[PDB]
Amino acid sequence: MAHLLHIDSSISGPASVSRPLTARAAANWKAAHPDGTVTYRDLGASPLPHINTASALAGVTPAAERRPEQSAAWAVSELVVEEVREATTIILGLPLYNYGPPSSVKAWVDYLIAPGLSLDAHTRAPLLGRRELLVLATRGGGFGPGTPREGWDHAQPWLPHGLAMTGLEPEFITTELTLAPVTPGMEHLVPLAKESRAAAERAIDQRWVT
Amino acid sequence: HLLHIDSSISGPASVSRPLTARAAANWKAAHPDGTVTYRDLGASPLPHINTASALAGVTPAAERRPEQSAAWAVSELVVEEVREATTIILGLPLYNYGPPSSVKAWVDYLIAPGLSLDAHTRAPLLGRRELLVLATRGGGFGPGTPREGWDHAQPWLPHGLAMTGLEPEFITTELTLAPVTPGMEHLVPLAKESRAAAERAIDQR
Ligand SMILES: Cc1cc2nc3c(=O)[nH]c(=O)nc-3n(C[C@H](O)[C@H](O)[C@H](O)COP(=O)(O)O)c2cc1C
Ligand SMILES: Cc1cc2nc3c(=O)[nH]c(=O)nc-3n(C[C@H](O)[C@H](O)[C@H](O)COP(=O)(O)O)c2cc1C
Repeated sequence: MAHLLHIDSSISGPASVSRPLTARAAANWKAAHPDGTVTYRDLGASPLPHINTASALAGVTPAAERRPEQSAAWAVSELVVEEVREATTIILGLPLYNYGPPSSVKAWVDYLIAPGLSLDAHTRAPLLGRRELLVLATRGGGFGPGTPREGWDHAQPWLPHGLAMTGLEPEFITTELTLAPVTPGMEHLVPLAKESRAAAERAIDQRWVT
Repeated sequence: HLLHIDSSISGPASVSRPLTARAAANWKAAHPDGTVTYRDLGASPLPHINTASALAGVTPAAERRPEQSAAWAVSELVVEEVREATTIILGLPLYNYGPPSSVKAWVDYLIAPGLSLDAHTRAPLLGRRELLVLATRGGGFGPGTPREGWDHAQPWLPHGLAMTGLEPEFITTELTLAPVTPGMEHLVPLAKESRAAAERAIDQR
């Protein structure tokens, strides 16, 4: 049955570009899926803690012989995988911070890669396939082909490789040049920033409709 | 002075921790009477920057939220450790085709206007330092290999640090899973090749 996992990872608060875009997508989804319920996760406000030496390798250690930190980490993996298993659609906000994904999203994927939960512990067959993963990526500069920052995005090409074991295949709507309006010497690029946002908003408005 | 940074979560199984303690020893040889600051991001990671604690550098010191002041204190202490150093030794494992989340957060704290770069000119303030990065991959990411372009740790770090003026130099140990992983037993030669060629490059420095 139709179920939305709405994940935010922006740390910008009221200045966030990704939060309005994921709220827009989520309301567009709820209207296209009128019996659909929604689970919300804000990794921005409430990040999941880093996997540490004490809590790592829960997936290879049997339950009976885990340290109390590994069992805590395993409980976190059971929760984040369950949320994705229940979903037919996942909407993730993905800012580019220091030319990579938010640390919170990297740890969220660390928890999601869990043998027997997200992939078969024996066949290694993906267990979270046949699901929609819509990723609303925001970035401060321009990273398109024939820009000077081409190849500086290590979030957008990473996420499909980080998730590729689970059968989740992210589909990207990218808004760029979002630093242009707050950045001296980017005043010629403010029209492009507005156009990039409007194009993303169009793609979000036409999603799930004929 | 040397900053020795570990980010392994693999404990006694770690390939990177021995390689970094090797560098620390070879450095304490070539630079005797030098001090060492040790950082274990693996055991004791710096917490994620959150909505409450973010944007400390672009918010005036007076009108900062209490948690932004906490994050700024962490940034001051992190940048200090790199400023005090002449050589930086960092262990960079590849976990889920990226860096450890611990290292991504560590770089987030390090990118701080007025500490690692001038708040106004944005001129790098941590340049003219040695940054040696002992990268450890489980698989093989070389030209033609099926996982070519799946490393989002090594090609990322120079881009993430570029505002500070640190330029990482990589010694890459790959295929470290080959000898403990069935179906990759035909790559244990290259695994032993990689680790010794890496300990070789560590020795000649
Ligand atoms: C801590 C931080 C680091 C950033 N690093 C980069 C960067 O490396 N490259 C870039 O193009 N923009 C960078 N930006 C700009 C963001 O990518 C941009 O504001 C984007 O809209 C973030 O999404 P959000 O508005 O939902 O937080 C950074 C912003 C912050 C707050
Ligand atoms: C949680 C985890 C995830 C890993 N993900 C990858 C991966 O995406 N690609 C890969 O080639 N090896 C992967 N490996 C293998 C490690 O990169 C390899 O073990 C390396 O030695 C890590 O350094 P360390 O032993 O110091 O922790 C992973 C290992 C762990 C524990």
